[PDB]
This record gives sequence, C-alpha cells and structure tokens, in this order.
Amino acid sequence: MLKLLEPFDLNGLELANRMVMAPLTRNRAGPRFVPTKMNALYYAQRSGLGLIITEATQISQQGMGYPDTPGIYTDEQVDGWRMVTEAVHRREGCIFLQLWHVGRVSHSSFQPNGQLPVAPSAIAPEGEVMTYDGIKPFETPRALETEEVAHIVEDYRKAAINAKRAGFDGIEIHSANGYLLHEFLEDGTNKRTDRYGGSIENRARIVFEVLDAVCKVYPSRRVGIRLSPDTEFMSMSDSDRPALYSYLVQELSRRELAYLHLIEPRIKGNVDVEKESSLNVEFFRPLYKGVLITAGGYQKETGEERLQKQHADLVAYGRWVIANPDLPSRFEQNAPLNPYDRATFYGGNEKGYTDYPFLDPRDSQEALKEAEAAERKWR
Ligand SMILES: Cc1cc2nc3c(=O)[nH]c(=O)nc-3n(C[C@H](O)[C@H](O)[C@H](O)COP(=O)(O)O)c2cc1C
Repeated sequence: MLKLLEPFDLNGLELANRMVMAPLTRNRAGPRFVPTKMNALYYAQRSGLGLIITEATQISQQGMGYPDTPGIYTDEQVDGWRMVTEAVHRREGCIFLQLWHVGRVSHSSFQPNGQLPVAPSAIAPEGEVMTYDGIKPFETPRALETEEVAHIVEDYRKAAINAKRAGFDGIEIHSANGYLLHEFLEDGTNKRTDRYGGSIENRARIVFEVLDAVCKVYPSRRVGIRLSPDTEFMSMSDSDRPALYSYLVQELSRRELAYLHLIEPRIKGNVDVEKESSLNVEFFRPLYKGVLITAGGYQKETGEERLQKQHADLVAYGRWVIANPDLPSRFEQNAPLNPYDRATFYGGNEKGYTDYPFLDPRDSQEALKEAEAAERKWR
C-alpha cells in the first residue's frame, strides 16, 4: 500500500515502481574508462528499482574530472556499456545513462595534452582536487570561446548516439552539482558577455542547445535532465535562484521531456547539509507539468509523503541504493536497511559495491547469472 511501490508508466516505459536509483559516481571503470562485467553485476543487482540512472558518464576526456569514471565517447566504451544494459534488461529493468561534462571541476592532469579544464569563465572553484599523483589545488580553468560551445553541444549529441547504440532506454543531462552546464546557468560562475552570458535566457541557452541536439537522437520523452536549484557544492552561487530556476523549469515543461530530476537543497553534492531553503520540489511542482523526480535525503516515510501529497511522481534514492540493491523489497516488507559505508563509495572493487546482501539470495543469483550471460554475449 506504499505509493512508492506502485507501477508507473513513463510514457511507454513500464516501471516496476516509483523508486529510482539516483546517479552515483563509483570510480570503478576498467582501462580506458570502459565498463566491466563487475559494473554490469552492480547495475543488474539494482534492477528492481523502477528506473536506474547510471553514474555520471563523461562525454569526452575533456569532460572528466575524477579517476576511473566511465565514458561514452569511444566504441570500446559503448561495448562495455552493452553488458550493463543487457543485464539490466534481462532482469526487466529500465536504465538511463547520465551524460556528463565536469567543466571546471577537473585538473589538467586528466585533460588531453595537459590542457586546462574548460568553463564558461576563468574562475577556479575553491579547494582541492584528487589527481593521479594525489591531491592538488584547483587551477583557474580556461574560458570557452563562443565558437567552442557548439562543439561541446555536438559532443553531447555524439554521446547520445553512443548511448542509444549501447542500448540505454534514455539519457539524463547532468545540469547540476557545479559541473559545466550548472556553471553556465549561475551568474556566480558565468561572467560571459556573449550570447551565453548576461540574461537568464542567455545563461540557460547552452542547456537548451544541448537538449535540442540530443533530441535529434532520442525522442524528447526519453531525455531527462537533472538540476540542483539551491546548492553551494563546488562553489556555486547565483544572484537570483528563484527567478533562474522558475524560468528554466517553466521552459523545460514545454519541452515534453521524459522528466525533470530535482535535488533537494538539503544535499550538498554527496553529503547531508544543514540548510534552510524554499527551492525544493514543492516549489517546482506548480511550474512543471511532466514527470517529476525528487531526490536527496529521503527515507521510506519522507519519500512516500512526497508521492502521497503529489509533490513528485518518482523518488530517487542514492546512498540507500548503494547499500540495498533490493531497496523496494525492503520497503515493502518493512525490513531493516543495510547501512551504507562511505569509505567504499569511491574507487576499489567488489567490496562495498556488489557485496551488500539481499533479502532473497535468488535475487543475487539472478543478477550474477545475467551479468555472466551479458559478458558472454558481448565478449
Ligand atoms: C557517492 C556518491 C556519488 C554520486 N554521484 C553522482 C553522480 O554521478 N551524478 C549525480 O547527478 N549525482 C551524484 N551523486 C548525488 C546523488 O545522486 C544524490 O543526489 C545524493 O546522494 C543524495 O541522495 P540520497 O540521500 O538518496 O543519497 C552522488 C552521491 C554520492 C553519495
């Protein structure tokens, strides 16, 4: 009798329930940023979530900023993702690839030919960044030329082509948490004077140019987008977030997208934060007429409330799904939740990744069987 467990129709995609695996960077790609059988197992284990949004996946080496995240810009990478989508689909799951460009949240040691990370404007984020040779201060990034934006937009279009060939049901545009697109959206990071800076509609321009390009590949009802309307993560700031996101969301609503994915302000990227704000999903339900996914800090009870009060249509869980591959079944049965271990969120191997237990061992067996079958299919 939990609305969390009610099947949901996503414009032809028959989701098993109203719960979503939030996108989660795990830094466990194989060589050349290629997904592995072990990654296929991880997603196959979590196929019981109604919808699985993959970890952020860079559209280019220029768009990477952390070790061993997977890409979607080479055929080798596509072939690795094929194991993932095959195993998820053999378990009757649904999976969207999250397309990524870290913008200024990178280091030249990740970049082709030691180039600086690129950004709307040359403003470094505060603090330090993990590199192949340890922690380092951020560099001032290079501000993109006007004629380079169309080239980054085209990288998204090519990424969407590769996502479709890899067998993803859809794609999610990462426009949150301080990365390239979010940097363009906020006037604290966007100081451009050309047609991508200045007015609210110029700073949003790159998001709409990305959406136009990827909707030449997928139908718009298979394209989602993720926003963080009020976060300080990675040095973000903007002088009028209400007017920024109300506009952006109202314009997103007329685009007939798969969904809008909003992060609650009580999350600062990957951690909980003490924070008062009125730019939460309650505020954006009015302005968006499509499918609305709410994310960040939810438990069973608080997620159920959002659905019951119709403040959202779907609820995304991140850290709990890291630790509970069968989170819907645990909610349904009022079962204890495995605690999540932050120490193994990032990097490493099966430990803290595929070795969290199920309520039903046949669930683990079936995920292993499909991961192994998927590897044999796409050897
Ligand atoms: C370890 C970790 C990795 C994450 N990676 C991503 C990511 O790749 N893309 C993204 O949009 N959000 C990412 N997030 C943010 C989550 O999607 C989610 O918004 C956040 O964990 C809060 O939701 P929760 O309380 O259900 O965990 C990550 C969060 C964590 C903790």
